[PDB]
Amino acid sequence: IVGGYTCGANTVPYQVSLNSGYHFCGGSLINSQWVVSAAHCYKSGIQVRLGEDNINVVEGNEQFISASKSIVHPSYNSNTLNNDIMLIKLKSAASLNSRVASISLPTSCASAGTQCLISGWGNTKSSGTSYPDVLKCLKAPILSDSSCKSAYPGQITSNMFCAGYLEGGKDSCQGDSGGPVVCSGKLQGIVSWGSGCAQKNKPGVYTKVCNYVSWIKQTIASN
Ligand SMILES: Cc1ncc(CO)c(CO)c1O
Ligand SMILES: [Ca+2]
Ligand SMILES: [Cl-]
Ligand SMILES: [Cl-]
Repeated sequence: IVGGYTCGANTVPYQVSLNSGYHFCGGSLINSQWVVSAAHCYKSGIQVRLGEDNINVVEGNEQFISASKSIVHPSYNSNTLNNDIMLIKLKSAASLNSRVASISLPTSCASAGTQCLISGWGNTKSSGTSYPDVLKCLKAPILSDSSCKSAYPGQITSNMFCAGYLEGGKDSCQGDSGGPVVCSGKLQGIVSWGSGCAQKNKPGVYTKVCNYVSWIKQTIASN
């Protein structure tokens, strides 16, 4: 997160770190056995780390659980990042608590104007590179579909929304990928992509989770 704040230990109990020897992506716990992330975060031998603040220190609220199964969306296009969503089953259920907790799925899509919390261990600088150990937060509004398409011509499908500030300065960034965009207690977004970080007229692009609920529910019901 660029130009955000330190969330605070466990203040976002649904944030997970995807770990393959190292944090490489964010994720969101949606029940005791499943995480939602970005498809472009797919790789094998993932361990899900829940209850994390400092990802480089064991501080006492962690649960480390290996992924048993990953499922990229059937229609994921790695080239356009269309349908950038993925579900990961945990090898055992997480012990759900105040600091480790699922975030609800949307019943409807959110609108332009809605305030949302984006979070992740990604790079904190818009130029140059600095990775935080503790989780970083950003409050950002969903931007209109027309301004999103205008910022990114020929790239914004119906499965993406922009969130952030057109002035720049505040955005998600490298390492936030697959992480939560939570709006009014509901997971509305997954950190998908952007042109750099916090650049003017170049806000973050998010997977529109409301388009995927049916698939998420149907999938978790049979796996
Ligand atoms: C803005 C932005 N830029 C680049 C990346 C690379 O994944 C991400 C997520 O990893 C991101 O959110
Ligand atoms: Ca830790
Ligand atoms: Cl519009
Ligand atoms: Cl267009």
